[PDB]
Amino acid sequence: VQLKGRDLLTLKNFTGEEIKYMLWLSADLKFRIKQKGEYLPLLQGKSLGMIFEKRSTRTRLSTETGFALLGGHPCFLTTQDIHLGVNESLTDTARVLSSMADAVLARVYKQSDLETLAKEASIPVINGLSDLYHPIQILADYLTLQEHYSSLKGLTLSWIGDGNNILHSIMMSAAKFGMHLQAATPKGYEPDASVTKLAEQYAKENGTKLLLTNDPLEAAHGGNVLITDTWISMGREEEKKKRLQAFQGYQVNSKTAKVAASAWTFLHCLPRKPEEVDDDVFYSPRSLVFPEAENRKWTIMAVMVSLLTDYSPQLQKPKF
Amino acid sequence: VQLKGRDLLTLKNFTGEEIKYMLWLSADLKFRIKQKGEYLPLLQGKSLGMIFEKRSTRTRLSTETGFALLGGHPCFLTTQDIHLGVNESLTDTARVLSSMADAVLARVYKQSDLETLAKEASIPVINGLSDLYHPIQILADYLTLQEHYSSLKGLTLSWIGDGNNILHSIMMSAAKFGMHLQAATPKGYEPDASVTKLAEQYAKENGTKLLLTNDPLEAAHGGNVLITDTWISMGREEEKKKRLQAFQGYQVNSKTAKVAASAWTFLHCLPRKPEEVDDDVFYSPRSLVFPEAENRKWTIMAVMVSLLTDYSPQLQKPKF
Amino acid sequence: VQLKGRDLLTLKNFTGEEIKYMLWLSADLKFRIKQKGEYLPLLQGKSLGMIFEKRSTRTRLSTETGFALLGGHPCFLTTQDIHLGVNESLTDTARVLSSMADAVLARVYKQSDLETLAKEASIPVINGLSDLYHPIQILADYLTLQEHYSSLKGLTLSWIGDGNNILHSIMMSAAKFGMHLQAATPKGYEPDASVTKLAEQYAKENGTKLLLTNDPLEAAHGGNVLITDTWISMGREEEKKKRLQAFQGYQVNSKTAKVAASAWTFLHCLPRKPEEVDDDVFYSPRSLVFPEAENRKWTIMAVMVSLLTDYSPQLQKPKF
Ligand SMILES: CCC[C@H](N)C(=O)O
Ligand SMILES: CCC[C@H](N)C(=O)O
Ligand SMILES: CCC[C@H](N)C(=O)O
Repeated sequence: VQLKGRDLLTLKNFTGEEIKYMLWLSADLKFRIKQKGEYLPLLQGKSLGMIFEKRSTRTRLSTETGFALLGGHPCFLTTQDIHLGVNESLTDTARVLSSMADAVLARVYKQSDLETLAKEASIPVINGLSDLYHPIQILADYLTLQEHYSSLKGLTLSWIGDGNNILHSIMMSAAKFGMHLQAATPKGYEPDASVTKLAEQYAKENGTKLLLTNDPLEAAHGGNVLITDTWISMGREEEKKKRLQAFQGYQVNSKTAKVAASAWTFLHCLPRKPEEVDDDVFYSPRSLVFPEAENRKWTIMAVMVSLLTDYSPQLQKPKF
Repeated sequence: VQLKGRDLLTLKNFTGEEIKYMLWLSADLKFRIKQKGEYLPLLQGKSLGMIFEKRSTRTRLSTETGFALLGGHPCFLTTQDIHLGVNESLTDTARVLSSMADAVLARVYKQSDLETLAKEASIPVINGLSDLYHPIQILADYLTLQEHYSSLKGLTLSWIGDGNNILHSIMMSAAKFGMHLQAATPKGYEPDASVTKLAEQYAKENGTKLLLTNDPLEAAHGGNVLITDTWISMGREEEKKKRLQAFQGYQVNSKTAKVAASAWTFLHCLPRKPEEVDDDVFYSPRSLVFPEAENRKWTIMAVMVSLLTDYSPQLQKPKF
Repeated sequence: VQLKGRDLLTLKNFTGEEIKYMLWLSADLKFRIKQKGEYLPLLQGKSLGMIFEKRSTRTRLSTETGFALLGGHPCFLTTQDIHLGVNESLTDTARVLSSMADAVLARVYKQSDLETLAKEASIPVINGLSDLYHPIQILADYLTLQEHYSSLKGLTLSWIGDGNNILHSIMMSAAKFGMHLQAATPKGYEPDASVTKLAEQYAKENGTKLLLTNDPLEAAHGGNVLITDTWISMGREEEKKKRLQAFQGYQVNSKTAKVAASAWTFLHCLPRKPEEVDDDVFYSPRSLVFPEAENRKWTIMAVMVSLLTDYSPQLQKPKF
């Protein structure tokens, strides 16, 4: 209902209804702007401090361009802070940003940094991507889906891959929408029960289904939208030179799609990586790989517009 | 007449009338904005993806500032793509840009990259400078000239220098305007007959004159505007340690200006380089070195406004 | 009264009345924008060329965001010029900038560069920070003060620290406002009498007081606002490994505050540096460390708006 000033570190602390709103706004903006083509200065007179711990181009591009499109001014900062060298405690740095940008999209290596960064700033902080989550992404993913099926009502998502931030986010959000989760990670990377125990709790209070395993073609069974993501995040070399060959046996391909439902569709946050998917799937007109990618922009805008304005979506809320 | 959505990779595939229009628009914008001083949000709500294979500051500055002046948002990308490292085929990268920026000004090392980049994107791509051409530059050059002589009607341009992208562009365009070309390159760097054969063809269907040689003071004979450009593009070291001493005997100076016509004027895309010109010429009030430089901005704007808007030039078309 | 087009290299050549105006405008903008919350496109259609000899993040952030907030377009340039490599004489470079940005905020290592850069450009040049001054900073400092005491009328400032650009600027300006200076630098770093001789002259024609010494707790005596700043600017290593231990005996702390007046307050341009101040002072609610920092933005805007517009401050001038 009201999101202005509410920083976004992860969907966990977010009522489905809230997330839904965002998506709505996203959809409002994408249409009102991309479809109807009008100019929306919602963000005129506002500045976004984008902190990038690691070169994350794509995200920026989208963000930058997005924040700008609404007439805002995206300010790009790399390691001028506690990312690379930094001589001051970010517990101060926040102050500055609190005075300069009126919102911060940060992409850091540790959630840890985020909460502090947030709790130490009179400015809403946005999880541009942490080691534990990636809200704004699934945010788009969902939007994308909703657009394709025109309802997230009760579709069952299918996760094939290692247990990273993404999957997590899904968990912290799939159920809120009323969607079914079907996770599948190698007996080595189950996601810290800390969260899963949570997802199962969300699923209970929503009536959604949830279950996970180590066998893919069992998570991508009745899957409406099967989702995957590289397991080789480049975390090491020894931890894949033979470690991620114990991770072998996943490489989502049509062999999977087959077991998948009929409505079946495919998601992935990019980039490519022939390791966990063949062109067969990835390029199948059933994969919303690119539209997913696109939406990142519309979502992030809405997100901002969400926390920086009193706006209010023109256009009837979509059916979720 | 209509240019919206038409990407610009080189004047080759461009009716003179079309180029003229651009110039016109340029002149419209420069006046309506720089002379009358009004603000023109033509580019409000639009974003430009500027890809720079190599640090090309000047060009950017102009572009950036230009695209911005019209209320657009220039997005600056370096090697986050298939310029330096890149893990994905640009045949996809284009997709992203097609979704993010609604136009791309790229400055690459190979035309090759450009066409593909263009043919693989629902977005107009602009030759920010390739190894084979440099449209937007001569574009300004021309504008500059037109301004100085108030007509390109039938002046004869004089080329003294190696046969690079620039000269090429001129070729692919001088005649369209009805101007005479007088090229002069060392018996080592004649421009691949592939293009010249073309220029001679354009000259035939326009009635313009065209001829080239290896003797400068013979190309800069009746020359109205003599144009030159560094031969030392920094392509090598061995290919100039003695190779470009076989290129000796050009260094355009007043000795040239003398043989030049009376209306005579001087062009050069910068930067300095005492190798192919003395301050005598370069700084002569007859050299439009700087105004040339300036125009880059007005032209590029028009170019954008050309492909991104339905605008329509207020102010009577200039006499070309 | 009129400042448009007047470049700002240092408060020296600036009537107090002029500086005051700026501050006023600053205060006008901060209020009209930050307090009343309206959007002010004063800088729409204008571009700022920001040259940074050395990575100066903070300053930029503020500037960038500021110039943008007023609807201007900040253009960020690093060493694409005579900062690092540069192949052309800046005496030309200026020309370009004169054609691209319609104003330049430069942060260089030598004043020297600035005057030339300025005298060679039909564009106002702004001292983003030189080795000799730092106008825009004290500019904020003053603003900050004025806000806290609601008058600079006749307070006595207290300088404890080495004799750098900052102190200088204060000197070149404190008296113009009618404030008392009380400098204190180690018997090794008195500021070149060249300037001090000047400050004493300004103090004479204003009736303000001025005196300096090498004993801190003697400059921060009746001090209303005591100001300090790191002595370790990182100029060397040998020049501090034992050289700035001969600089020992300053480290402004409450022991100082005590001798300070009652109205007493504390200033510092950041960053931290436990060498010349303990958290005791620095974090005392009597320190305007952060507000100082913030103001940098409002001031710089006003500065720009000052030299780029005919604006005119809505809201009664503050009492100085
Ligand atoms: C309207 C923006 C206000 C914000 N505190 C700023 O930094 O300017
Ligand atoms: C009006 C801009 C639309 C463009 N497809 C975009 O990336 O937003
Ligand atoms: C209104 C801006 C004019 C400036 N000479 C420019 O570079 O465009």
